Amino acid sequence: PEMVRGQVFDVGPRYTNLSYIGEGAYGMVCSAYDNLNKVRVAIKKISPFEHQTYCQRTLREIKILLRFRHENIIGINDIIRAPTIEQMKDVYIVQDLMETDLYKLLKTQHLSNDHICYFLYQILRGLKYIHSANVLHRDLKPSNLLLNTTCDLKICDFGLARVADPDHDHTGFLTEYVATRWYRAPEIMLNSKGYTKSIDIWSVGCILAEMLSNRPIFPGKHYLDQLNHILGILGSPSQEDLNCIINLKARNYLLSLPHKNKVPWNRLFPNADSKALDLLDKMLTFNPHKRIEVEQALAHPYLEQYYDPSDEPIAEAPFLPKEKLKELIFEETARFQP
Ligand SMILES: NNc1nc2c(N)ncnc2n1[C@@H]1O[C@H](CO)[C@@H](O)[C@H]1O
Repeated sequence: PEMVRGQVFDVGPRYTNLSYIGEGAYGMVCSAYDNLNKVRVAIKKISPFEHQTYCQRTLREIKILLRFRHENIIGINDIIRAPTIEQMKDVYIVQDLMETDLYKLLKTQHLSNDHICYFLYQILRGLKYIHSANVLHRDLKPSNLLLNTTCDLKICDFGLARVADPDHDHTGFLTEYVATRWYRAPEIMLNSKGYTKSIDIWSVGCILAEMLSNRPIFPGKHYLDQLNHILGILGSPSQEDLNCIINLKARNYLLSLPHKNKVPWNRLFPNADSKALDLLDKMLTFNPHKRIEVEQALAHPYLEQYYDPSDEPIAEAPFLPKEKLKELIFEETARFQP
């Protein structure tokens, strides 16, 4: 078997000429030559079977991506694993080879307003499909957005995704949460489990702000610090918005803070398109009930050059210990045998 960086990466004989790309949430990622389709591909090696939560994320990623079919969501082209459960220790997911991700791109490249507009259009177009399937991505951030050489954008990594459940979204103040801190909506720290679609719109708002300046807008250093970054820009929530927070611990925390004025978007982003900042304001709305939804965002004037609801498709239908989960992962990957 071909090896890379001292560890096994046996994808052959179909995939050859391996090249290491990097280390991701699951393990090692390489590019390789697909001898059948005569193209290079990306392959990620996943080794989850020791742990409930690892097997959880792997099953979510595989199940969702195999059911979704959308130009702005990465597909699964192939899955490589041993022929038997007994012999299966690793799973390799084969996907289209992209040129970069938005995290790497924003480290070194200034985006033109035309690129910002096109990227945001594609994020929202993909998210319209995700949300139409009743699925929440719950971890949108630049490193989960891949781009090819012609700047086609694909949403990746559904390992933290969930089916939306707005009737069970309420929780207490400072409830623990898993998704990435800088892209977390304020209500996560206050009273929300992140089971409603507005959680994803907040993340997209954060991504838009980061495309405008090449810096995260809310770079909190720890859990409650994240909220104090958000409030330092949005300012103090209104009485109406506080009245929507019935939980006393969360409400009284906000009431305990000195008054903070809103920082105007055009002061933070003096080079930005004014229509972009209008949409940014609507995505980064404190009250999740007032926050713009994905289909309204697509119809915003900023996106007028691209908006076409007939070309923004929706999903055909809405969407346990490790031993049962290994069995599920084995079952979910059977179609690629062999
Ligand atoms: N799962 N990640 C990933 N998928 C890729 C793909 N389909 N095409 C190109 N690069 C891909 N990466 C890169 O691998 C590294 C570790 O995550 C990072 O640098 C990513 O950008």
